[PDB]
Amino acid sequence: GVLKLPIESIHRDKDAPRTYFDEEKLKELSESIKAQGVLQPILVRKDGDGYRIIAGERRWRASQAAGLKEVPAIVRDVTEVQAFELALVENLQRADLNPIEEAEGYKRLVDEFKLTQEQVSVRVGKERSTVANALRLLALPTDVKGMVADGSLSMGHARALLGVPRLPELQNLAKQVADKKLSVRDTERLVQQSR
Amino acid sequence: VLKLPIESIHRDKDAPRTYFDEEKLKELSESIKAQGVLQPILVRKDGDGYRIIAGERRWRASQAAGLKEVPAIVRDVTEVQAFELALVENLQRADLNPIEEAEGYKRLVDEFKLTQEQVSVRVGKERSTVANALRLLALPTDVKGMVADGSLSMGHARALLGVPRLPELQNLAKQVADKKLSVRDTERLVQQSRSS
Ligand SMILES: Nc1ccn([C@@H]2O[C@H](COP(=O)(O)OP(=O)(O)OP(=O)(O)S)[C@@H](O)[C@H]2O)c(=O)n1
Ligand SMILES: Nc1ccn([C@@H]2O[C@H](COP(=O)(O)OP(=O)(O)OP(=O)(O)S)[C@@H](O)[C@H]2O)c(=O)n1
Ligand SMILES: [Mg+2]
Ligand SMILES: [Mg+2]
Repeated sequence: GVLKLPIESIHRDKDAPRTYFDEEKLKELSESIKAQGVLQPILVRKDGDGYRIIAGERRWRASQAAGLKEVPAIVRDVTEVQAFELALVENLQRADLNPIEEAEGYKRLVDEFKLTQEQVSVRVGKERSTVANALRLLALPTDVKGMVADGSLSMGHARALLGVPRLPELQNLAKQVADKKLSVRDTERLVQQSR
Repeated sequence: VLKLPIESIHRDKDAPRTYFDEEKLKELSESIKAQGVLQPILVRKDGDGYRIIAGERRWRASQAAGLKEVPAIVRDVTEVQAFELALVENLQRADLNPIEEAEGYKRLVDEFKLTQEQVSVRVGKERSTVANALRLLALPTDVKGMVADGSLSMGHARALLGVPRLPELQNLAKQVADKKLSVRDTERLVQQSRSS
């Protein structure tokens, strides 16, 4: 079952599959926990006199940084090998929102739920500039946004194409760009050449 | 540990995700066949059942895996609160890099004495994904760091694995990055190195 465990009763798996912990992203996670709490319980197993993390070390670290004293958890009675299988599955079996889906999510918070970009930043735990730049993508033509969504155009390519004044030109330059895997720098030059 | 009947759960028609990759859903389903659902889905009471807040892929993949029930957490929230939760669940995550992933498969094989096929079944990943990831670990240390930080794609790395001698491979890898060579250009340049 999902119970609240004292944060100090939980310790990390020194053999966790993640070895790099990005500081900035851990801070984004902690800000989201200040706003929303921990949405998904961490997985632990009894270990020593407390619990060893199976999956959820970032949540545990970020909860500490947010000043929480307890964390939602599920206690699993599993072997070492199955605990490691679970650690891998938890991280590997996921699909992120694409950039347009993310942007449209912020847009709904702004339009339907009447939040400012700053308020969105606080509720979701993202830098306001991340929210602002995501929303700017939605001004792209439908076909261009589709290319950002399926990854054929990076957010950097899309940002450069936002400079084109004419929507037909934008569409024309985007076709040339993504077709040739043309570089962001070369895309910026093309936009200049167009205007 | 709350399990809800899978038929009592329905999707949020306004969910943030519109695109559902079928290959990735199949992998998710294979992982559920082996491990169950690790992460309870978040739901809210709706009609006579429940509306998903976060967990539509888990719910669809559980159906495909033949489960009759899914672990769930019932949240009593407003619509704006439910939508914020849906966004945060997806946006506040950090993936393992490709070398961290490959080293995980390696530990299952070397330390826990699994076969590659067993790794595939237990983690829900295609046979070839596991094999290709493990092959990355033969790369030199500096080239492995390029894969880890995204400078070299796994497709580039795979072609570079054809280079027989390590000094040539490291030289070629820098050219790939310096010159932003496609995978297919990288293959060309590897093939020539093989001719000598
Ligand atoms: N307020 C929040 C924001 C995010 N999350 C969930 O937190 C997990 C993060 O996923 P990850 O970045 O992989 O970190 P994690 O903890 O699993 O460490 P670890 O063992 O891999 S090193 C994902 O499920 C997110 O929906 C949450 O519950 N509450
Ligand atoms: N056997 C497994 C394999 C994966 N997972 C977790 O399943 C979530 C998938 O994450 P996502 O790909 O975003 O799919 P999801 O369901 O949330 O739909 P949704 O509302 O975004 S559209 C992540 O936490 C994974 O650790 C699990 O619990 N059991
Ligand atoms: Mg994780
Ligand atoms: Mg999700």
